[PDB]
Amino acid sequence: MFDVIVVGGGPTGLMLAGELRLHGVRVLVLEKETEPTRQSRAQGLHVRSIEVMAQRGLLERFLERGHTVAVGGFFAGLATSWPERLDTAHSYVLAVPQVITEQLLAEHATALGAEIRRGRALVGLRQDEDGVTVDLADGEQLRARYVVGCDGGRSTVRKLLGVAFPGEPSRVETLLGEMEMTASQEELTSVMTEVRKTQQRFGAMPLGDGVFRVVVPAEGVAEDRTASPTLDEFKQQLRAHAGTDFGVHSPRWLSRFGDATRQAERYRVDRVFLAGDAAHIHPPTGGQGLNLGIQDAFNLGWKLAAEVDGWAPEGLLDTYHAERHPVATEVLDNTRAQIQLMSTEPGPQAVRRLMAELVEFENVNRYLIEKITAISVRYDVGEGHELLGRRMRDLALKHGRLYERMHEGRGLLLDQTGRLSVAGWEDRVDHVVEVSEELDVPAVLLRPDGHVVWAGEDQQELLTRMPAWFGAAT
Ligand SMILES: Cc1cc2nc3c(=O)[nH]c(=O)nc-3n(C[C@H](O)[C@H](O)[C@H](O)COP(=O)(O)OP(=O)(O)OC[C@H]3O[C@@H](n4cnc5c(N)ncnc54)[C@H](O)[C@@H]3O)c2cc1C
Ligand SMILES: [Cl-]
Ligand SMILES: [Cl-]
Ligand SMILES: [Cl-]
Ligand SMILES: [Cl-]
Repeated sequence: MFDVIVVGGGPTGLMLAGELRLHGVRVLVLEKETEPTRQSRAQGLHVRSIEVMAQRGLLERFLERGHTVAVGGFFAGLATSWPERLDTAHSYVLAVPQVITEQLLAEHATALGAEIRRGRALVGLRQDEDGVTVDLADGEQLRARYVVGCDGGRSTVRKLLGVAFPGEPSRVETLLGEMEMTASQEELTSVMTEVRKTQQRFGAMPLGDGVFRVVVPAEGVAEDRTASPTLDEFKQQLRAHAGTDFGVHSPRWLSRFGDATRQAERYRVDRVFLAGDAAHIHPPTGGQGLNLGIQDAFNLGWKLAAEVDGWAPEGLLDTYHAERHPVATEVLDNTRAQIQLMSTEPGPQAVRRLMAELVEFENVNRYLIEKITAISVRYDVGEGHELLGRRMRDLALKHGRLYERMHEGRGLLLDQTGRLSVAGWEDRVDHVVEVSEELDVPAVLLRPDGHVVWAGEDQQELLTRMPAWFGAAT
């Protein structure tokens, strides 16, 4: 038997898979696809995920196989400027194909001692009070204390629990594909930049592979939800929205995605959880899809490992739903807003012209970039300091950076005084004493995910909030 079984080998499960191994947890990653899809779906990590990959040391290998981007135009394609006061030390956008992201997270989680069987497909599941049982299409039953569903929008775990997927259906179809075109490099760059003024969900991305990532709107609503668009369909759209089919020489793949904004009603059913697209689907606008799943897994693994190790507080697991569900709503909302700001109708365009006036304000631009990147995500932890709930940025200390002490996923107590000490939580929380000109407060208590639950200077006050998130002393 296992401690935790995850269902899904995407970036969400493999992040959860490694976040458990840090604490020694028997994890099994069940993945249906035998060969990982080369269909580059996403295109990179935003600021918070980059922060996340640094708190665990995986950032060096992400920058080797991607490149940084510091340009504006993420909110509804309102081309702007990258802000200059982002409250972070990783003020850029990383451009890594999801295939490489899946690869590095798997190679890391594998190297952390995590079974990942591919070709296994969960067909049924049921749970008692002592664990959860899992039936596969081949016939193997599996036992685990906790099962988490990280298996995409059409999640099988979600449907086997009765968790509803309420929201708005897909009403704006859009076509996408990686293909060559019979046109001069200048020919694309002069037409795209020209027509974009009216249609804002249209453009071309060369990724070096000689071929181009081209997205073009679609007419109507596809009923099949599984019918690949013919090249002729793809060509007619380019002509109807840009005037020239560009002559596609050949497609490597053609996809058709919608704008459905659904979100699971419950993130937890006793011993079964949901994370990633399995708990929330939404339009790709803003690049928050993959970043949302990584940070859901980054919210749960240390809580799930806190329970299997038998030191988690009472309602720790219940907060996974109570902290990550409001994030998906707000993200599902602005995607609804960004899609609206791209509508061709006279109304939406008028509101687009209005936002175009507002993003000229430095604080307004900073406010939206802080929202797409989710660096201003704040949990309700408890009354107190202005820092409670928010994540701590990479503070430059006397010796080294802050995100260098957080690799082993342990709770951190950054002290500037030397008169603090945890007694009875050494087994879970570390004690880092270092100076930082960036932290006006004397001390900060960080959860394994960087979110502050206490910031101050009194120890008797610290002795209150230590057990509420780290358990009773030894
Ligand atoms: C056109 C398009 C463009 C996108 N662009 C971006 C972007 O620019 N930036 C961004 O951040 N996000 C983007 N996304 C979203 C991104 O693809 C997802 O958010 C990302 O995959 C989330 O991680 P995941 O592991 O939960 O998803 P998934 O890849 O769907 O993980 C599901 C895995 O579990 C497997 N599985 C399914 N059922 C079972 C079962 N019963 N048993 C075992 N295994 C099962 C699946 O086969 C799959 O391998 C885009 C999506 C689309 C469709
Ligand atoms: Cl490693
Ligand atoms: Cl469902
Ligand atoms: Cl006008
Ligand atoms: Cl202005």
